Amino acid sequence: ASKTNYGVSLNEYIKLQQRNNPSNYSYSEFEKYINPAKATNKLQFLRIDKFRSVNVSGLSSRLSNKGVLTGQGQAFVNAAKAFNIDPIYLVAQCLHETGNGTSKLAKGVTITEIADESKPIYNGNGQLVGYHMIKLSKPVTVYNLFGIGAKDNSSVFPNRALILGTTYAYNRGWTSIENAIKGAAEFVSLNYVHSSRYSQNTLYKMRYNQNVSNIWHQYATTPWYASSIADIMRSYQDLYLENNFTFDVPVFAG
Repeated sequence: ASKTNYGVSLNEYIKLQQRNNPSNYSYSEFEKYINPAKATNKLQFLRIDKFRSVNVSGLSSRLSNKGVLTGQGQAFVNAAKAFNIDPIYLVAQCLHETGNGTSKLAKGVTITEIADESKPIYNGNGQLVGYHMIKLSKPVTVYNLFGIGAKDNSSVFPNRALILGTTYAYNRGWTSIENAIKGAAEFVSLNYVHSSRYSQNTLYKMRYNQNVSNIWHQYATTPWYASSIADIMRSYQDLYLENNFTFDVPVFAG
């Protein structure tokens, strides 16, 4: 495996994660997933910034009971190929984010309006509660696997994420599962995996940025995120049709 320097000690890196994470997790939780000596699944270190051939029909068959993602081997491989990323990684990441194809935004929402976010509506009280809406000419089903655009809800605006997530998906033309899988591939490719700025081209790097100054740019906040996706990948790993697996592992300064 290639070696990517993290430039601080393992201890200091864990502490940096813990203090900067918007949620609170324990040192020991972080240590267990950050320490590469404790990894039991090497697929979190797989270089995923290249397409690898897979058995498409085998993948479709394996995606047996996966909600909206059921049997969608072709759409996954097509998206992976178009974006030069690993299709098993993409499958796994989508299965995770959508709860095996069952999340509301992933399953398809058939909408009749979208938000104009440039026209917010506030409480007499200073709180955001709505936007001016735009009525669609006819109902349109939109899909959004990762909830891109789906910003935070509040007590006085409980459906903000649903409204903005479906709006974004409409505005990006994610009106079929095939397009939404392409949109997902594009998101991770351009922002993480094939970013020349960020170079976050393994699952572990996506979660745990190798540049300490860039630790705000990380895909998720759960300590176990990269491990979780790798475990899903392992369920599909026999479907590869090639053998050119290269790995990249973190190196800490003590």
